[PDB]
Amino acid sequence: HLPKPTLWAEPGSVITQGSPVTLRCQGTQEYRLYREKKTAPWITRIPQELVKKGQFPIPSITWEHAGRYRCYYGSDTAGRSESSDPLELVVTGAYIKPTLSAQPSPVVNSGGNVTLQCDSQVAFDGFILCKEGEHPQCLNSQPHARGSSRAIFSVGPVSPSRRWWYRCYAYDSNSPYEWSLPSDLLELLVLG
Repeated sequence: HLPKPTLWAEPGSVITQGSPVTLRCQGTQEYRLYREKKTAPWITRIPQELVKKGQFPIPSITWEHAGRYRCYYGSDTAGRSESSDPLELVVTGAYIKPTLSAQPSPVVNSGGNVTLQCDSQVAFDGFILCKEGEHPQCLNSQPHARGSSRAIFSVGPVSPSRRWWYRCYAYDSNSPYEWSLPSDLLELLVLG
C-alpha cells in the first residue's frame, strides 16, 4: 500500500439535490473515504461489501453530503497510501436560479467571442459558469468581472463544429459546495 488511489464520482461531481451519485476510489479492499474539515457520517453507513470494492453510493444526495473529499487505503497498523487528489462534491438547487444570457446575442459568427452574463435577484459573493461537456468545466467568475449580484464571463473563439452549452450558478462562499438551482441552459448558436 503506497501509490495514492484515484477518487472520482459517477455521473459527476456536480449533482442536483435529490439525485444519485457514487463516489469511487481505486488503488485493494481497505478503502477509506473521508470529508475534509467536517466528518461525513453517511460514509460510515456504507455496507462493507461496497467499501471493499471502493464503492460509496449516495442514492439521493442532500446538502449535508456536499464537501471536499479524499480517499486512501490501508491503515496506520498495516500501512496506508497517501490520500488521493481532492474531490469537491457539489450539490445544487439551494438558491433561486440566476439568469444567464449571451451579450449581445446567443447567435454568433464563427471565430468570434461572446460575453455571458449571469444575473441574480439576490446578492451572492460567488458565481460559477459551467460549460456542459460533451465532465462539465466549471469556473469561478474573475474578481474584475463580478458585482454584488451579477457576474460576466468571456468565452471563445467559438466554432460551429464544437458544442457551446452553458449554465451558471450563484453561491455563498461560506458554503462553497452548495450552489443555486442552475440557470436555464444557454446554447450558443454559431453560424457557419
